[PDB]
Amino acid sequence: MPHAFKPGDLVFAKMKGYPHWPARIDDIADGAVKPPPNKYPIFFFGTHETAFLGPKDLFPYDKCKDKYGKPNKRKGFNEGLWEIQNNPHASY
Repeated sequence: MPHAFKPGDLVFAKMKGYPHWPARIDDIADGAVKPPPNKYPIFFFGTHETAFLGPKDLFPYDKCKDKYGKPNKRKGFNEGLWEIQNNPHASY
């Protein structure tokens, strides 16, 4: 059975106006800004932007990569596809 999301989990994350995007649940560094309640810091591969999202917008990477893990014209998407497959836990 599924668990709650945790830092390091790999997802496709959905934001309005954007395709489902390769991302991870980030950790929160000591002294860094915390997200609102029931939100997670989502690091977007390729663009390297962070947003605060709830689970409604988070799709598991392994289960959903066949649907969402295809090249896309948006800037940074294909770099992000490379990152999530080849070094998703690196420092960016």
